[PDB]
Amino acid sequence: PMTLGYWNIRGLAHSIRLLLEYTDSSYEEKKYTMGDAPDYDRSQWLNEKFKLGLDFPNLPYLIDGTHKITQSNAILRYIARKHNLCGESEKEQIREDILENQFMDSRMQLAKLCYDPDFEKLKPEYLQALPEMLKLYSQFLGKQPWFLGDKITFVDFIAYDVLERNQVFEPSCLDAFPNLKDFISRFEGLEKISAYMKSSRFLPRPVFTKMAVFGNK
Amino acid sequence: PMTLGYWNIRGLAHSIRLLLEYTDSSYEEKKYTMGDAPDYDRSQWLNEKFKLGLDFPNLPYLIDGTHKITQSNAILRYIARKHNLCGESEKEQIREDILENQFMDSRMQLAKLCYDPDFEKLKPEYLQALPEMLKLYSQFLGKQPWFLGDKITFVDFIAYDVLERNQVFEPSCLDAFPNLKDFISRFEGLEKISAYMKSSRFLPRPVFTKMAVFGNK
Repeated sequence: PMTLGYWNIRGLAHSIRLLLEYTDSSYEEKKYTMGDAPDYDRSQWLNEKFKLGLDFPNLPYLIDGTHKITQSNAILRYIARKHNLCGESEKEQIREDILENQFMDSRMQLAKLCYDPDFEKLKPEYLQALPEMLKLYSQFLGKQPWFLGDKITFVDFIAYDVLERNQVFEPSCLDAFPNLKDFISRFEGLEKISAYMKSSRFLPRPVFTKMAVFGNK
Repeated sequence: PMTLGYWNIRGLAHSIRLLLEYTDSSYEEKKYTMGDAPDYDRSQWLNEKFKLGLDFPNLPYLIDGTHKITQSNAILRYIARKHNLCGESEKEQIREDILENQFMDSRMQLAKLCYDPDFEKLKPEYLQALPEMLKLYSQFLGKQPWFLGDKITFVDFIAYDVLERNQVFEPSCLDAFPNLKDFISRFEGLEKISAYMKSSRFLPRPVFTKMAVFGNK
């Protein structure tokens, strides 16, 4: 089985866990915990960061035999490649490349107003930019069931993670774009996705923990 | 010819300009200027941001006929794909994916201590992390002429941009890793790269301009 390492938190490993579940990949999780109290002891990770054989140690990581991969996007692409979950035509590849990078940008904007102390100040402004962000994704998705067209590919797992995270942030924003809301619902309704979400394995630690004021769980 | 749009600054378009030059691609540049004084008027871009037909308007952008691409990594991959500048085996693809994402992370750390007001405070700390960052890249490159092996691919253009930018930041750091220094020199010595760097087209606006204290040019 493969070993997926990440913090005992949702964060960047969410889309990966979902893809592993979807592809029925055999895997085990190495979870690292952070210091509960104000002294966020990250020593559980720091103690073995340079002892895993990773070229560029980081979380999350994926160990698959001789293959040891870091960088969330590289991990998703690695698994996707093994299961026909990639764009095929030049048009689809251009699209997945733009989307992969665009979603990371959106994720970072939210991550910013999460691991921040004065969240109260910036929230109302992020909410002002959110409609534009969502509108562009809605425009793009259009009438397609998935981001690249009629078939599910790795970018849909990233898309689901960031769109769903905003749904929890402020659900009325997704309501304005039923296109996106239905996408979220269509993804969650996938046979293996539902199974996992009902299983006791699903819930690790919702949102960005106490370390990040947004979703201190 | 293709149209490359970006600010009249080095920034994210550097690796792209270099790749276009390397591949002898016919192209023209649409440059946007920012407000010189403390009122950084970005209106030249803002005025046509939503009138270019870009799905996710942003800078830089590349218009190639019916193809309009945003996100720097997607742009590089687009051009590279047309010129055999991609990893071929599964091993090379895994490597380019990790590197592409790793270099972006390194770039962001530097960009951070650039568009910052109190640069004076953080510089000495960034310098403390720099050796670890460089060491990992040196370890990886090893004895290969290029990051993926014996042939040049798109990740080398990204690699050059971030490693060279650090060379200018604090050159003695690169001195500690002759592996990286020679790479920088081998890249600059490429026939079409040298030509461009001697030409009057090279110098746009070095570093992150007055907007970013690091390289106010």
